[PDB]
Amino acid sequence: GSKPFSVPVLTVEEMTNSRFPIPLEKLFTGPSSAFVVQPQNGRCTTDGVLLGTTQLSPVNICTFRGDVTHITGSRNYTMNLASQNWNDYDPTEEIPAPLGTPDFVGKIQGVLTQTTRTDGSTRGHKATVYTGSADFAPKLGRVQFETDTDRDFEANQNTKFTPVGVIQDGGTTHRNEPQQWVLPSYSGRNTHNVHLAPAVAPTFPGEQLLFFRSTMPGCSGYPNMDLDCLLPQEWVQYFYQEAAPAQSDVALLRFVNPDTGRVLFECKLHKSGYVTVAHTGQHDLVIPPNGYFRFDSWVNQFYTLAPM
Amino acid sequence: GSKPFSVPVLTVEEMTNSRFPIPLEKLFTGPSSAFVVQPQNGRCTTDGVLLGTTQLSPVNICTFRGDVTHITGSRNYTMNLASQNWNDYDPTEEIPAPLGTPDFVGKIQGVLTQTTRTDGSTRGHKATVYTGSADFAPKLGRVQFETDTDRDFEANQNTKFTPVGVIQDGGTTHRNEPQQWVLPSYSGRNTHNVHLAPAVAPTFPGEQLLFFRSTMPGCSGYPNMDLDCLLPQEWVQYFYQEAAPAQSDVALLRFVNPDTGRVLFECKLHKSGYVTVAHTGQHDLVIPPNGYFRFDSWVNQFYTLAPM
Ligand SMILES: C[C@@H]1O[C@@H](O[C@H]2[C@H](O[C@H]3[C@H](O)[C@@H](O)[C@@H](O)O[C@@H]3CO)O[C@H](CO)[C@H](O)[C@@H]2O)[C@@H](O)[C@H](O)[C@@H]1O
Ligand SMILES: C[C@@H]1O[C@@H](O[C@H]2[C@H](O[C@H]3[C@H](O)[C@@H](O)[C@@H](O)O[C@@H]3CO)O[C@H](CO)[C@H](O)[C@@H]2O)[C@@H](O)[C@H](O)[C@@H]1O
Repeated sequence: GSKPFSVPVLTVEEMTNSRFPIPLEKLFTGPSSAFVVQPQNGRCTTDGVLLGTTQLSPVNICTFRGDVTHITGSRNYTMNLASQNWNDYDPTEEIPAPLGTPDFVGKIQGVLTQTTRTDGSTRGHKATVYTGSADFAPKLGRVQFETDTDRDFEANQNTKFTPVGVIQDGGTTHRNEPQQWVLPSYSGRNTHNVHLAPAVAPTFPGEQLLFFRSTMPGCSGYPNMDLDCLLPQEWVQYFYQEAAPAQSDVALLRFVNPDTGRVLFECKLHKSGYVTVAHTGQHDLVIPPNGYFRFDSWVNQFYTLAPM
Repeated sequence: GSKPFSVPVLTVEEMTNSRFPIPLEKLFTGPSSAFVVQPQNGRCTTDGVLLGTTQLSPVNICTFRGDVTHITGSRNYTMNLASQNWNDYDPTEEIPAPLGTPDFVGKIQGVLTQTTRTDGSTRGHKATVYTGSADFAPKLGRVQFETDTDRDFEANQNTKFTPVGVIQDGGTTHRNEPQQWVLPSYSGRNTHNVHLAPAVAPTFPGEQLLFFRSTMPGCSGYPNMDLDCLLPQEWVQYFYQEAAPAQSDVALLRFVNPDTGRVLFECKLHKSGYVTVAHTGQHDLVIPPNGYFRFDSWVNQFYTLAPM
């Protein structure tokens, strides 16, 4: 009679994407046989074990901290990464990359901020990191930023990157980037990623993944702003805190409409931390804004869900 | 025998400021008789009732969404606010301002992003909101942004402000701004704020508030980057979810050091949602990074704490 598992009573709009620091907006299901679904943020087992590059607070996702070195003759800077608490970076943890590192290939725009310790002077500049760059190597402790300055960043001073959104440019077709299911090479071009959370896929006939979807802000061009995570950040936080043991491989959840008292759909929360539904095709779910998920029963992986 | 109250097992560095979307860094106590401590974000009772402008996800704090109108002849734009889910803004809720509105006077810099619905084209520009401006009126649905453009924002299209940090300029003395304990006038200059969470203060002799402190990124000048919240965002989230009834006015917490098994200090978590310690003077707490808070007992308001 183990500690009862549960999911939080939070509506979709009350929750947060686990792959970029923005609120959730909607639920989406579609086929995924054409890509490999292996995000590294928003990965957590139902009994509370964090996976991949997943950490607990949503505001740290896609942030970087460290020291910057100017690439003379350009407006580009190399960041030598620190830990999130500004201590030295320890690359020996058995993780793919620092926790919270971006887990998709794209051009992420935001702001580099810096403080000079001696006098508390500060400065902030637009900056973009291309996580598909050959020199994107956060696991090695190095990432490059393109900025709007060649002079107003000091070396050897604490510097932070705050993400804002994504861009599309450099001749790509509209909405051809970011590529949210393409993992970076965390140690640089032509290196192999390590310690990854596994890829996920529906295995039961008639099932698709259920995605928790947000729209990333766009900062220039015609980017693909869709961003799907496998678990809301709040579910990561909740499972980590509760650490309730899984009694089977699959937790059956019902999505409840409090305005009618009726179930809108049911789904499988797999103990390794992803959700499936019985549907074939691309579908934007139409949900009551006060709807929420409710854990009802531990079932087997071969339970047949009610179609939705 | 009511549902047991508890606080989450999270270290300070695992948690998030509830007044700006940045991680917590440290604990600080100091005297507060010289100012009025009345923040509106990070306000929640121990039995889960949100107060002030407090909402649940840390990434929405100090964000704005809506439509923008260019002030011809300037680089300034008026934002007509929407709800966070992009629905019409409803000013009739009995709250001081939209949930997540900044609750301090200062110059907050970040980025305005916009998407044109017809073709998915996007744009992003540096922007600053002065929450002490006479025309800062989020409760009325209007705030002004200074930007780096007079042409590249369209009217009548969804626009978001993502906060990054704070600036100091315009002739202020170093670290004289932001003023984290000065509430904005949420309906504009010379209007009275409504529906506020109350001011808080130590009342017991020898006690001070305990603050959960972060350093806001600085983007220009010599800003005062200290930002103290009364509750970590995760405690707001946890109390909201657990809604455990308070059995007295004060929850006695012990801060435990897992590396020694010993208590470092104890404190009072008042049921209305703030913490006090027995200390006189300004003190940066030196804590084990894996330390955490643990609820031990409901006590009375006149319990004498062990000095720290
Ligand atoms: C889509 C626009 O993005 C920003 O301008 C960028 C600019 O976009 C141009 C497109 O490349 C092009 O197809 C054409 O139709 O006009 C667009 C500008 O109106 O592309 C350049 C690089 O070529 C830069 O990346 C610009 O930032 C934005 O500022 C515009 O308002 C549009 O949203
Ligand atoms: C402190 C600097 O902030 C940014 O530059 C700002 C500039 O700061 C100047 C101070 O005002 C002044 O006391 C003097 O000592 O030099 C500073 C520049 O080195 O002030 C202007 C307005 O007067 C703008 O706000 C600038 O952004 C930053 O870019 C600098 O690197 C310094 O951190």
